[PDB]
Amino acid sequence: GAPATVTEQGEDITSKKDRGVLKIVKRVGNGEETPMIGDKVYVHYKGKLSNGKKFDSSHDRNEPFVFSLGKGQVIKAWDIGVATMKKGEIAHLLIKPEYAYGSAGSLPKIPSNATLFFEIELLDFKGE
Ligand SMILES: COc1cc2cc(c1OC)OCC[C@@H](C)n1cc(nn1)CCCOC(=O)[C@@H]1CCCCN1C(=O)[C@H]2C1CCCCC1
Repeated sequence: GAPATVTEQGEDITSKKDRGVLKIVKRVGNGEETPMIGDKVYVHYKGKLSNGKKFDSSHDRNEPFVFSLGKGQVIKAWDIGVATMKKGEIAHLLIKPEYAYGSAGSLPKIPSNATLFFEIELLDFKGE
């Protein structure tokens, strides 16, 4: 399903073109602006290890997930991927460990060398 679809069909949005972050737009957003470093960004997300174990979602907290883009508050892949999204867009990202939690991982939630999958909906973003 979704992770394999991104493997097969996703755009490589990395500067190095190492397939570290692959993206499919699932629902098109509105407007010309995309988030820039420093912006406060508001999202809903569903995430999981690509091996389907551990499913984490903002809905569990009954509240949007808010972060500042580029401020080291989220994994590199989010900084890269959310900067490509329009307001209202829903996208799927598939992420190699070098753009997430690497060889160390982040136990107990994230093992070493983990590939991650997210669905992200961009709700809003505001300038610092
Ligand atoms: C490695 O630790 C975790 C990883 C992830 C979630 C974690 C977490 O423990 C802190 O808590 C979820 C609760 C929520 C309100 N929240 C989100 C963050 N901190 N608290 C942000 C923490 C860092 O997360 C990220 O950079 C990414 C993108 C933003 C959304 C959360 N992310 C995760 O890596 C998830 C992880 C997704 C894959 C399945 C397991 C959880």
